[PDB]
Amino acid sequence: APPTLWSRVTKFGSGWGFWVSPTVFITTTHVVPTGVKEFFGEPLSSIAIHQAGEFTQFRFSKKMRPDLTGMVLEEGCPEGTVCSVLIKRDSGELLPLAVRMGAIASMRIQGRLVHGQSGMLLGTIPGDCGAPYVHKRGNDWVVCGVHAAATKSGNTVVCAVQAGEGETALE
Amino acid sequence: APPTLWSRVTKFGSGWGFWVSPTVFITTTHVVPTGVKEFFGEPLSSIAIHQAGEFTQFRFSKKMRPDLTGMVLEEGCPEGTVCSVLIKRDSGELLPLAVRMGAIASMRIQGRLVHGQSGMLLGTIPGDCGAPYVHKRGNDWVVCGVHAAATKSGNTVVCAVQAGEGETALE
Ligand SMILES: [Cl-]
Ligand SMILES: [Cl-]
Ligand SMILES: [Mg+2]
Ligand SMILES: [Mg+2]
Repeated sequence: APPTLWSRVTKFGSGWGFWVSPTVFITTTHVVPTGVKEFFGEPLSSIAIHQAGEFTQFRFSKKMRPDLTGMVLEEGCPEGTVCSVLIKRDSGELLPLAVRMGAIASMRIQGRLVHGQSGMLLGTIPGDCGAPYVHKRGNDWVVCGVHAAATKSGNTVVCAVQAGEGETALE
Repeated sequence: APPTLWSRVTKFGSGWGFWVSPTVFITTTHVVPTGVKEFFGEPLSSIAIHQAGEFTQFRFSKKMRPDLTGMVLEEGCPEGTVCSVLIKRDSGELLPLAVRMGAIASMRIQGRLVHGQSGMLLGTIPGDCGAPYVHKRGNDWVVCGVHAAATKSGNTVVCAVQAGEGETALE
C-alpha cells in the first residue's frame, strides 16, 4: 500500500475513518462520535450521513480532501480474496495485516447484528475499528470494508460492508 | 473418505443425518420431521433430542448402529481447515465437495439465526442439508458440522455446529 493510500486512513472518534474520495468518508458506526455538532469543521446539516448497521458513509457538500483522487469502494470482495487491513496506531505506527477474506453475511457480534465479511489473518485491537480493508486490482487499490470486530483468540476478523443484496452473500 | 465413513450418512426427513456413533445421530434441525412419533423405530420418549439452532443431535437409548465405532465430533474446525462435505444424492450418487472453512459465528440466514461455520467450495442443493462436514486428522476422520445453507451464487456454504462458547468464534 502506497503512502497516498495510507494518508486516507484518518483518526476519527474512538477509531478511524477512510477517505474514499475528496467528499466521501467511510468508517465503522460504533466509533462515530455522537453529541457533536460537526465533523472536520462541517455542520451535520451539510453532511449526508448514511449508516447501515456497522457501516457508515459520510458525503460532505464540500471537498474535504481535494488532494485525493476518488477510488473504488465495493461491497466486500470475492471469497478467498487476500486483503490488507490498513491499521494505524495512535503512536503513528503502521500495521498492515494480511487477511484472506471469507463469507459475507449478517452476524450477531457482541449483541449487535453486523453486516460484513469475516476473514483469516495471515493482532488487532479495539482502537483499530474503522481501518479499511483494501486489495489490489491491477495497478489500483480497492477498499471493500472497515474493521468492525475480531475474535478474542485465533485469527478471525470482520469488516463491515456497505448495504447491498447479492447472490454471493448469505442472505 | 472411506466406505464405512459414507455409510454413516443417512437419509432423514427432507435431508440427511450422520451417525457419530452407535447411539449418536446429528443432522440439521430444519430437515427433522415433526409430527412423527418415532425415529428409526424408536419412540421419541426413548430418545434424548438436543437441538441448538440449526444443529440437532439425537442420543438413542439403544444401539442403532452397533457396527460403527464412535468417532470424534467437534464444534467446527480452525479457520482455513479444508473439509469435505459428504453429500449423498437420492439417486445414490456420492458428491464429496472440498471446502476451505472460514469463521464460526451466528448468522442471520433466510430469517433464521444459524450458529455455524461458513466455507468456500474448492454445487450443493436444498436436499443436501444435513450432510456432514468432515476432515482428516492423522489417520482418523473428524466430523465438525452438518450442511445448513449455501449462497444462491458464488461458492459459499455453511455448516451448523454444536453449541459451545469459545474464544476463536465470533460471539
Ligand atoms: Cl499518512
Ligand atoms: Cl453408504
Ligand atoms: Mg474467514
Ligand atoms: Mg469462507
